[PDB]
Amino acid sequence: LDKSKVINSALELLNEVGIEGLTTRKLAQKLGVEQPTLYWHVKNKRALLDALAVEILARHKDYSLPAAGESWQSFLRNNAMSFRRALLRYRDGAKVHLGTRPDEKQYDTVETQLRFMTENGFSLRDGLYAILAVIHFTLGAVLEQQEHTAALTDRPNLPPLLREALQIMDSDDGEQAFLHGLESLIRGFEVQLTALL
Amino acid sequence: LDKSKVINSALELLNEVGIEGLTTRKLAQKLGVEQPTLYWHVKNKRALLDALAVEILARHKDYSLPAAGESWQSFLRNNAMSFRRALLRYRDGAKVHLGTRPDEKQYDTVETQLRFMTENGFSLRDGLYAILAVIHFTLGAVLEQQEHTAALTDAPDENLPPLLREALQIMDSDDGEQAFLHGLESLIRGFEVQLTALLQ
Ligand SMILES: Cc1c2c(c(O)c3c(O)cccc13)C(=O)[C@]1(O)C(=O)C(C(N)=O)=C(O)C[C@@H]1C2
Ligand SMILES: Cc1c2c(c(O)c3c(O)cccc13)C(=O)[C@]1(O)C(=O)C(C(N)=O)=C(O)C[C@@H]1C2
Ligand SMILES: [Mg+2]
Ligand SMILES: [Mg+2]
Repeated sequence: LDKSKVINSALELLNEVGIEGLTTRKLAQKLGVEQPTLYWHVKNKRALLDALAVEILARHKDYSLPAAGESWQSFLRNNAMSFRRALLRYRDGAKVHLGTRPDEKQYDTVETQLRFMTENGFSLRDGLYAILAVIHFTLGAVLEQQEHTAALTDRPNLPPLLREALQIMDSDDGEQAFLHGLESLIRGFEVQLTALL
Repeated sequence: LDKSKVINSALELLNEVGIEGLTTRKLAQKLGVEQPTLYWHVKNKRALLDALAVEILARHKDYSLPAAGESWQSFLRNNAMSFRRALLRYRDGAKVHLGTRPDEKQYDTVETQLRFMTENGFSLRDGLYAILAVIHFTLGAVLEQQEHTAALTDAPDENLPPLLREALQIMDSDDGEQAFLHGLESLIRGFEVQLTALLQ
């Protein structure tokens, strides 16, 4: 009857109806309380969504900080893949994350990641841009995957390249395509960092 | 009614009520026709969104094919920039695009795009993965842009640590375009290194 139990109902509802159907009204029903009483703990849908994003990563993003000795390349790769896996746990998990900014509970992690970059030859700006590029790529890759599978519920002799392309994409959940683009980002950051020197 | 009529009012309604608010019931109302009349044009919201996605690129994605003698680098950069502009045109445009596949009317262009990549020494697979990476990154950047601004009215926390404070300062300084162009160019430089790694 608090803030934490809103969150655990709201995760269940999200999986059931998705982000669109996750309303203040519907969550109150599922909890069996009035709408203003959810407010004491989860103000509105934005605050609720913000809380859900944080909880999803807290539970299911099991890599955030570099290990002793770890390259920034490896740090970026593991962070991106872990974030992807976490977004994929819940339905519309990536939609939930869109437009959120770091929460008070994540500040020390995020700061350590930013510091790490600056310690590995990046300017704060460039270290940040690299991280945001990895985050944006992961968000779009997952949101495309998540939405395409959803859309097959409703949607019903090809050119040789496109036919081959489609077979390649349908081979898995997008993972190999993801890992390729992720490495390309990393390889590009490396070139840029070497360039500057 | 006919196709352009349905499409023009759908796009207008998208700007009015956004993707969540958009319903075939409200489009029929707006068009002044009964439900089954529209049904035979758009069977549901998923069909409507598909039709909108295609139309938005048809009208506002001004670049798709490379000029004679244009580099693959430039081709990728130009497709992304143009894709982003088309997505920025209408409310929730990046959300409308999500999940779709190329339409039969886009097949000829896509095949030409894939072949061009193979003509520059990409395997079909790696050319595909390059194009998808640029698309995905562009969607995510745009969606993050369209969504953070959206939630603006829903004071900077005094407990913000310094790199994070400054980082958030850096991000707000513009509409996301600087970060987007840096990310796009990182992708392109990485494709280059990879293509060179193999083609050596
Ligand atoms: C480093 C940084 C990240 C994120 C940001 O939003 C940032 C931002 O808005 C400004 C400056 C830096 C940011 C994330 O959203 C992120 O997904 C995140 O929060 C967590 C995490 N909580 O573990 C990550 O591990 C990766 C990402 C790091
Ligand atoms: C090659 C390919 C593209 C796209 C896809 O969605 C694909 C997909 O979902 C599966 C397999 C291949 C895809 C696009 O969305 C894209 O933005 C597009 O359609 C157009 C375009 N219409 O001009 C492009 O110019 C580039 C992109 C090509
Ligand atoms: Mg984020
Ligand atoms: Mg697409």
